Amino acid sequence: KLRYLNILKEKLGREPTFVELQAFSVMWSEHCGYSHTKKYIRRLPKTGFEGNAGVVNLDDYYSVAFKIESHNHPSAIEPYNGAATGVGGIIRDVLAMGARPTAIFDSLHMSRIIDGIIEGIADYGNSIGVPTVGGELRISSLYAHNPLVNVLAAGVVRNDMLVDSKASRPGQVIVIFGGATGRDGTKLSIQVGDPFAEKMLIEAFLEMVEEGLVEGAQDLGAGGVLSATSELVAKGNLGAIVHLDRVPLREPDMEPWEILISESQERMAVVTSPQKASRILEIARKHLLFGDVVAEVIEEPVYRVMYRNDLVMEVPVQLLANAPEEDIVEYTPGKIPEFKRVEFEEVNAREVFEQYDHMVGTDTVVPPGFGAAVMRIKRDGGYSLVTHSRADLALQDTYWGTLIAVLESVRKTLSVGAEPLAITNCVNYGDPDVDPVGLSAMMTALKNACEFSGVPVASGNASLYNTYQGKPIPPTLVVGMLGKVNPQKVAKPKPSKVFAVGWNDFELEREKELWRAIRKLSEEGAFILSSSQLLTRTHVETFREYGLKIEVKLPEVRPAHQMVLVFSERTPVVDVPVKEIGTLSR
Ligand SMILES: [Cl-]
Repeated sequence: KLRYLNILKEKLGREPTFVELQAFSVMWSEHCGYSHTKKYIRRLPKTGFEGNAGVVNLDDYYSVAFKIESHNHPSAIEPYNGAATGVGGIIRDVLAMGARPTAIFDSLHMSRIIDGIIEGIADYGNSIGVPTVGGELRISSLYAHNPLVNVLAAGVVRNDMLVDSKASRPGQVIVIFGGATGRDGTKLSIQVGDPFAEKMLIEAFLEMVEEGLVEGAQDLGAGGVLSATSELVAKGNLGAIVHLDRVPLREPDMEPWEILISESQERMAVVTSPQKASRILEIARKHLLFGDVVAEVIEEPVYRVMYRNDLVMEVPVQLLANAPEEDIVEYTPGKIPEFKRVEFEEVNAREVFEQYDHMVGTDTVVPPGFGAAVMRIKRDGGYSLVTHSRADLALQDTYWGTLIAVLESVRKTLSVGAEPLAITNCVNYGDPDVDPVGLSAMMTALKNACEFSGVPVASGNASLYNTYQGKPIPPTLVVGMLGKVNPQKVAKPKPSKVFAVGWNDFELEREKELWRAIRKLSEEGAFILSSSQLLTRTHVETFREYGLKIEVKLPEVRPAHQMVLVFSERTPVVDVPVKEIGTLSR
């Protein structure tokens, strides 16, 4: 950071003040500034045509707002609060895009079932009234001191009511509303989320939106007021004057820097016209929340922080918003290596959560235990959500392991009859200074798999420096794929014959032929499982919900394969290999 401090100093052309030291230590942290990934992110094919990240057109009438976020570091320190607060943060993120958060999909990676993590997510999810539609849960001792908590949230928003994630013109104002601001953010880095407040924050924000009051928005998370306001105006090439004496407080004797940087939970930034502001506060008050007009959007691209008439801070806004950028490494993929089988156990999400009185996937077209969460929006309209990763492969080869994870997310989406629309991604990695090439290999694999598949990146998250005594975690890119599907066309499991369709090993040049085979068979109403292990206990237990028994002879499969299980009355006719292996009956 001494390097960064020297950059800051050159840019300001003087010693930074106490407040600038605090402000930049947040904004230029890897968590906020993305110094090691920004360049890699610029090389990702992204969803242009969408005027905000995370929001993807579905049928011209509805979009889906979705994003995945990590909460690894808090969760290692306090599993329960870390996980619960993780859920609360990603809900606010989706909300800010203008969507009623309506679906949660968890991606958990741990040495063990950490009760506090499963319970923190369950309890919070139960209290906010937002359903868990699925979970990917992987168990490996390689994760013992660094559990990964990735949470994906989604919701539907009218195309005629999208919320911008920027300020738009000088003279707009910014309202901060929701929970009051305390001294929040080792145990000092843990915050206590409360779902009851966030539940009121959802209703109040959606009410504001409906009235036409929200002209832009951003959730408060890391960095608090500073992050939200600097970024709103930085994205619109504007400035802000922030009046800290106006933030509603929970502890009155806070110093201005403490108000600026507090990471108190359940807060929202709303950009509006100054004449709409008293109605916004009217609504927040009605919903038992705290609110005030806090910043003025200005034309000069300066970030000026006030406490009453006291200048707290003034810097160029684009200095805060653009952390120093670390050079990329050019990564060159060699041949696909042979993979070993590495011990990663899968846990049934529905089984694990059921113990904390928490349902998974109840309002879905088909159970997510079969591989993808399918949601009904209208009679002939819906979407799908898939969360997938292959850290067991990325361990051995980071590029190919990562690329396959993406390709397999496509298989899963096609398997329910859905067409891939977009990816949200969570990069979970160790130390990029120690190991630059691993990060490079991940980012390039994401870049090339998006290219190979035609599926763009909509949103994402990077969590770096996941280590214990310098031992890095397995490089884990969590892929969350959005797909489009007619729920009327989704196959349910039926008494049928089972076939292994494809090849027991992997060659990139035949993946698209498998996809074409899945598509064809899906169009004809076949039920299709696509899983690394081919068939799992989760599959078996899910079939029992339908009163069905599987008796199969599974083909021997490599750690990376190009096979799926197709359930149909008669033999699949496809330009891919087909072997009859058993039955599904009763
Ligand atoms: Cl710094």
